[PDB]
Amino acid sequence: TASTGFAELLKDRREQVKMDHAALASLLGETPETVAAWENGEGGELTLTQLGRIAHVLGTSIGALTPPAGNDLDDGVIIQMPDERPILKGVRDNVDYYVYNCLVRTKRAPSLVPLVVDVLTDNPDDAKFNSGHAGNEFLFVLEGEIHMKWGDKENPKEALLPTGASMFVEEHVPHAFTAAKGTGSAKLIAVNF
Amino acid sequence: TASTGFAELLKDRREQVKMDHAALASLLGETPETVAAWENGEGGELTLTQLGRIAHVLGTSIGALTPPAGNDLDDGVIIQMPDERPILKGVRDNVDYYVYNCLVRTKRAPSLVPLVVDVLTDNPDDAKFNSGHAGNEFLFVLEGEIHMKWGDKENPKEALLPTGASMFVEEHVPHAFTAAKGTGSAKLIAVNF
Amino acid sequence: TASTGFAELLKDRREQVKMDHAALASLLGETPETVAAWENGEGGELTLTQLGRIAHVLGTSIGALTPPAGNDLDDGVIIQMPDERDYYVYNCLVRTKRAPSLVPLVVDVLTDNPDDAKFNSGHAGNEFLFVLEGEIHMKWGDKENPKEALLPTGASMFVEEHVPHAFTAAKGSAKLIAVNF
Amino acid sequence: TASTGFAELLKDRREQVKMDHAALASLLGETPETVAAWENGEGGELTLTQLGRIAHVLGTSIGALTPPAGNDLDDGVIIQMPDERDYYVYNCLVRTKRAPSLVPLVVDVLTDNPDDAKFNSGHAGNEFLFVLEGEIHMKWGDKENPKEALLPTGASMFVEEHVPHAFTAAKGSAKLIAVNF
Ligand SMILES: C[C@H](O)CP(=O)(O)O
Ligand SMILES: C[C@H](O)CP(=O)(O)O
Ligand SMILES: C[C@H](O)CP(=O)(O)O
Ligand SMILES: C[C@H](O)CP(=O)(O)O
Ligand SMILES: [Co+2]
Ligand SMILES: [Co+2]
Ligand SMILES: [Co+2]
Ligand SMILES: [Co+2]
Repeated sequence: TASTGFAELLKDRREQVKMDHAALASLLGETPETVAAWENGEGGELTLTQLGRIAHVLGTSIGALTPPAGNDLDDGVIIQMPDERPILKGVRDNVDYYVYNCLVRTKRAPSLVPLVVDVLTDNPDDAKFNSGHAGNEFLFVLEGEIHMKWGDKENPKEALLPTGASMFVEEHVPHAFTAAKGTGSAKLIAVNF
Repeated sequence: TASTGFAELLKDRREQVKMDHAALASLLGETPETVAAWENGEGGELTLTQLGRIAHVLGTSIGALTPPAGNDLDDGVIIQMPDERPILKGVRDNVDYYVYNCLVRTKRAPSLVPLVVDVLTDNPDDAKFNSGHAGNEFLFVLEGEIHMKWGDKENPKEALLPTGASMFVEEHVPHAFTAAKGTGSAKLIAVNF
Repeated sequence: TASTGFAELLKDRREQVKMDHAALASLLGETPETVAAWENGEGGELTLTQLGRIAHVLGTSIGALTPPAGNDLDDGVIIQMPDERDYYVYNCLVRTKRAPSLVPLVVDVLTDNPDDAKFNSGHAGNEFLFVLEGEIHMKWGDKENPKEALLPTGASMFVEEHVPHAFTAAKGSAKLIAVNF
Repeated sequence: TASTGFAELLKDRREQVKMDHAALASLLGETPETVAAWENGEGGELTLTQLGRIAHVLGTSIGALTPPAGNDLDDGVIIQMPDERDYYVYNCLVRTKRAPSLVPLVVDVLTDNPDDAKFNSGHAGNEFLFVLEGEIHMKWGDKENPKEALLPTGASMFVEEHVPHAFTAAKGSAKLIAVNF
């Protein structure tokens, strides 16, 4: 359907710029038949580079010519059981820092990246910061006690947060977490959106 | 600042429609001085109804004339301790159904409404549905085992979800929750966004 | 109505943040009956300041509690006859609440001395232009060191949002159609 | 470049979903080195189908992994001279990648028999119009039972997105400026 989506979106864009197969084909160094094939779903082999030229000549982006992420929901819902959970190691400028246990996601809300994060180190003094990431993030301390740092890593804002505490971090705001000094480990829920 | 915001936004809108104090004032049955006062932050007493007429004559909405929600963050962050948590009773077409324990919120992301929801009843047979609400919702089973129902309440999709399970519910999708038959009670995290 | 839209949006928002009439009332120096009344369309007299207070305690903006501009279209269309509409003379063309940012005009440039051009501070929204008659001397960017261009009849241009600009006829009047969107 | 924008967006997305090169490679029948190469700008040869597969396993769309149209503006502006541009004759006016939806035209309506009007199926985007010359007979809505209007020179109109329409000169040619945005 990437090719099918491109077929329909290609036709539409060309129509809105008032071009006919021949008009577009010449600007691209192709034959009007080749263009017809694309609008016929035969554009599956076009390369990223060709898509760029096509987008350029059409005065728009590749995104505008490709379909949305799609629907992976069962009647508007999708669930994830506990064992289906994927795991990824979080080595911050290398030392084991977090453990990312991924929760359910969906192509209907791409920016939603929920996670159960195991905070490994318990020494605030060696907290490893972020640069800040695109997107807001809601957090909840699931277990243990967390020691959070944010803002300027050279002189950051801080907070001791026990179980049940919730937080909100605005996009691009640098942040770092560790368990409270000496408590060994902690766990929080992180929902990026 | 609602009045200050309106002052600046009023000036801007009037400018974009090419009107001068007198032009606008006449269309409104006011004096150009009165308009000047509004653009001077003296519009604090205007009623909702007057704001509507003003918006109408300006060919736009009241929202376009009022400032954004505002910033309540401390360097891009806001936290909420466990005891600061507000509680609200959830009586579904009246019988105690849920208990809403509100988590942190922010005017920088108004649609974010996180919550620890106590699912009170444990009899799926008398699950009380929603009509579906505006907005997506991410869920996580915090404790116990949940019995979820969604879609057509007359013949719904269902799922037994143990601790750790996570779910996603698309906007307007009707849904209902109860603890698993006989398990007494359950608890989940609900993040509306 | 501003009062009916506010009534439904206020109710959606309250419910959205799990607040009952009582809870909300406690935050605004009002009784739950008053709150319920607003949700019944009786909030029409609320002041801007009060609305600001209401949006605040609900953690949102006034705009989120007020209805959109509205619909002034006839089955999707709205028309304006030519009769129903010192640097410039703005002859305002058709407008609509279904697209507030659309502000089309036929502008008369009465001046023709480029060095006497007066820049605007730049404005929100993009702007398409078309030289309808005469020649135009366009200036944009920084007024102290601006880019310039001579535009003849038939010429079309686009100036991006917030980019300051100025117009005059070419040295020694001009008419153009400008469309903000 | 499409390959450089894809390189950074692909990397942001992978990191955003907590995936390392190895994890992503395992999902696309590629080695982690190949993945790292794409993030080094070497994905230029990837096919549309492959891109579709990449967006899929990353739970998003191709558009989210590809750069925006780009910037063809001169300090915020772009100009078009009058020379650089059977129902209609479209004389395309200035366009720009900073606002793809903007498609201004000077349209020549060569026909003048309203009952021979041919509706379009409606198109995305709003459209402002201005009768530049002659008289126009406008039709819109359902082609089987459409609304109609006689528009004289100077008249301006707005047709909302997806509303089907048709134009011809008044019974017994016309020229107008149309702006899609
Ligand atoms: C909790 C943290 O926000 C996890 P990160 O976004 O830094 O990977
Ligand atoms: C968990 C449920 O989603 C709580 P509701 O949105 O129905 O109030
Ligand atoms: C007049 C101002 O100086 C510029 P405009 O409002 O035409 O964009
Ligand atoms: C020509 C088509 O029939 C209508 P347009 O593309 O001018 O909107
Ligand atoms: Co983070
Ligand atoms: Co819900
Ligand atoms: Co302007
Ligand atoms: Co059209």
